[PDB]
Amino acid sequence: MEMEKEFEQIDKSGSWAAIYQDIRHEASDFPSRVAKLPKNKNRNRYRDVSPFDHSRIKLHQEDNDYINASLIKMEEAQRSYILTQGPLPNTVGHFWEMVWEQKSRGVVMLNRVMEKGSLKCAQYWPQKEEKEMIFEDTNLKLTLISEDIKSYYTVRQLELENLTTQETREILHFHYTTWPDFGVPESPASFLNFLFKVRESGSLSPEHGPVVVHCSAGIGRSGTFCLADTCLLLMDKRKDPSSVDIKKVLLEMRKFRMGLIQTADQLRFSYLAVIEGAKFIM
Ligand SMILES: CCNC(=O)Nc1cc(C)on1
Repeated sequence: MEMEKEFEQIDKSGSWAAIYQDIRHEASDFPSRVAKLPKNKNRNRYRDVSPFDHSRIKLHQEDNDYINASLIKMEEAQRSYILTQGPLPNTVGHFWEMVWEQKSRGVVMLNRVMEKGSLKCAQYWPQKEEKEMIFEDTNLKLTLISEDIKSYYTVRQLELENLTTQETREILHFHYTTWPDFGVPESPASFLNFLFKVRESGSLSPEHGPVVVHCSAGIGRSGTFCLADTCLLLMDKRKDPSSVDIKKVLLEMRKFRMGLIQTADQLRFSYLAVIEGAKFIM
């Protein structure tokens, strides 16, 4: 079926939970043996969210190459994304090592450091220009260059220096700051505006490594971001845009990381975002 009328049909019939459970039943199951090794317990935020072995990002290190991060490679859309958990106190150096080694231009953050009164990720970037951060375990230096605070999101320019080689690179930090503590946004307008700002920066384009996107676990809000982006790109590429099937795209993405889209409300919000977005593109 088309999307917008499939949407109203699920609303009128109140069957979002059944649609979402079907997706959960059909989703791929691949091994995640490296994630579960005892030496990696303090590298995982949640025991039930792990990268598959076949798609995990490897650190370029011989001691321990493990990070909780997955490469999502969308062949028809010609887009790739790295989805990862919010960094932990003992993985902030690994996080920036990955950014460096994978040649990423942008980092997309969809959570606040504290939500619901608890810490959802480490404070992994510097908040003042004159107070830079040094990651001694991976030999990197990170400096805040500029910060632009808007009503729904903040954009930061950062400099990452590899202290071994003295090479430097400019990284863009796109921080969506207004996702509510509970539920999903009432309108997709600010989330779509944010997606378009990431696109306009070059951070999603083939001349760079894959964008790094995270929330707390790296599957819920993060899944919503890449699902909406890929569906809108396919609608521009194909002769028949109404052939784009959001459930099929989601199942393809779940071949590369488990659990993408965590609730039936997140599924409905993803439909809404693609529907509204497709009208603005034209
Ligand atoms: C339908 C032909 N035009 C476009 O698709 N325009 C755009 C704008 C953005 C953004 O994506 N497509």
